[PDB]
Amino acid sequence: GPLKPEEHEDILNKLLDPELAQSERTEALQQLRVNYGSFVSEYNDLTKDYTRVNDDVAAQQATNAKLKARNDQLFAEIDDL
Amino acid sequence: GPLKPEEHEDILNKLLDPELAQSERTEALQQLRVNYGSFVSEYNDLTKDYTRVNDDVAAQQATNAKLKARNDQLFAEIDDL
Repeated sequence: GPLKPEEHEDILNKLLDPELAQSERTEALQQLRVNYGSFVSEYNDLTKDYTRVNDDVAAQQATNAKLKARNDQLFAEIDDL
Repeated sequence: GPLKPEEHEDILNKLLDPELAQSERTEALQQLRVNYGSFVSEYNDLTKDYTRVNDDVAAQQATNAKLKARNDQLFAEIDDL
């Protein structure tokens, strides 16, 4: 996945020096470019699963509300019979 | 919040030019460094709440089974009477 913070800092270090070869400047920039995209995507992956799980919670809260209702209904239908 | 992809790209565009003023180069590398930390932190914020919610899922399943069991024992003593 995405670069570790020390790997990213390393690239930023190479880029500090103007004396750096052009094939290596563009190569380091491309690593940053591609890495940024990777990071956005990984954040999307987690967002997607977070969305799924918050929907499970909500749907289960409603399902448990329905069962709590039927349990109070059957608790009242016990004094009668 | 972390830089948008187009703002990040823009910084990479500036840094491609070897003639760029050293004052602006270090300012640009700074923005990248700081932004990288901000992004790790945003991802951490989301990981934290995701963890919390996955524990809410488990606790919702447990409450469900705790209601479905009491729903069984009440339905069963509707046969006794």
